[PDB]
Amino acid sequence: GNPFEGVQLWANNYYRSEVHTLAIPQITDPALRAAASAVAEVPSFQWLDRNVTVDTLLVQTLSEIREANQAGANPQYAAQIVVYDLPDRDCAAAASNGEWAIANNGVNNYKAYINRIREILISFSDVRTILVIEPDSLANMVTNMNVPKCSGAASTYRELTIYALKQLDLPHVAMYMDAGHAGWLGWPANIQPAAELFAKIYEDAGKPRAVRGLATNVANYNAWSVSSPPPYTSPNPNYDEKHYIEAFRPLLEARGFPAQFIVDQGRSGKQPTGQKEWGHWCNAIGTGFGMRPTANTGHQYVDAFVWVKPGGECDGTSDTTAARYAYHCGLEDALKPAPEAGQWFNEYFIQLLRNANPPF
Ligand SMILES: OC[C@H]1CNC[C@@H](O)[C@@H]1O[C@@H]1O[C@H](CO)[C@@H](O)[C@H](O)[C@H]1O
Ligand SMILES: OC[C@H]1CNC[C@@H](O)[C@@H]1O[C@@H]1O[C@H](CO)[C@@H](O)[C@H](O)[C@H]1O
Ligand SMILES: *[C@@H]1O[C@H](CO)[C@@H](O)[C@H](O)[C@H]1NC(C)=O
Ligand SMILES: [Ca+2]
Ligand SMILES: [Ca+2]
Repeated sequence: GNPFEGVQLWANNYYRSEVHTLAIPQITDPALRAAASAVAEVPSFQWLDRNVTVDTLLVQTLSEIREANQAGANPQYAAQIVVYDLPDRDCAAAASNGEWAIANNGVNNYKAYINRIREILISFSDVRTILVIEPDSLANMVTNMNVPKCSGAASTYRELTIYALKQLDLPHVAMYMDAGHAGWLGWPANIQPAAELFAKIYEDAGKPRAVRGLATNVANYNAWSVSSPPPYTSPNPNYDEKHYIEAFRPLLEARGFPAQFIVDQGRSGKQPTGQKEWGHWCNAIGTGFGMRPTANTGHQYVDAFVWVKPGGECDGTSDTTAARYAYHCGLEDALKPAPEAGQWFNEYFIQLLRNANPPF
């Protein structure tokens, strides 16, 4: 039942175009240019981070996959898409604040966005589609109820999550709900409360067939499995994603949710990282491209290692005067100067390339 089995993963043209139009013209070294071109072919998730992406980038990518598959691709290609446009998005940090606000028609806007995505996916029932649903949202509901914007958004996040899970429960779709990372929900105190929250949402959505499990480490830098805990992980015993998942799955399973996992490794190649504290998430120094996307995980509970966050796309601006400035992005272990979240950050791309493991 692994939705990553029996397909290959399509590398999308948005990221390929970033690398060829924004990155490569800035690289002169012949070997580095060639390595950059190779990264552009690694199949990372495409993000529906703005409403305008639905009718443009989603439809174009599904059209291109259809065309490649009709031309005889073997194995057939599958799409990898992130749904990331909740109103009052990114409730615990300014950096990825979205286009919609709950107080300004955000619920209606989001339900329409989900409905349009559904319409598109139904029309592309010939393209196997793997979705990650709303990075950070439910993890914020576990740990950030002390933050007024998160507390105020919780009931809306819950309603809209259940809406998405039901609406996008289509026969050719597999969904993974975002579930934080080892250094967030994997702390032993947070992990049972997290299991309870995720299992109840699953139950309240009616246990949709298409919900395959959870995504972890999205846009973070954790190791899958290292023998020695990186110093910044102390004193969390769940110091890597393998520890987190092996602790988390039994808890979820006892509560009726036999979740399979995908694990982001797109910025996990260099361990330990240059994070001075584990909570430093923004444009972290000392990181590299990590293990390539694969279903060959060597672990029963892990469907795939994936590249969810596309390395080179910024985590947040370092401009202290900007509306979306988060103090995390101005720290000494954040690469600077950095552009707005989601925009291309070429010096970061080069860092990831230099530190890539396996190398390009
Ligand atoms: O309060 C949120 C913290 C808790 N500690 C872990 C830290 O990662 C988390 O911050 C979020 O980190 C994710 C990436 O893992 C970011 O995408 C969020 O923007 C940030 O709030
Ligand atoms: O992980 C979700 C957000 C919030 N914090 C980490 C950061 O990297 C991420 O930003 C989003 O990244 C995606 C993929 O690059 C972009 O589409 C978004 O514009 C951006 O906000
Ligand atoms: C979102 O995009 C759709 C087309 O996909 C459009 O009809 C709708 O008006 C847009 N939503 C908002 C709130 O602008
Ligand atoms: Ca397997
Ligand atoms: Ca290696």
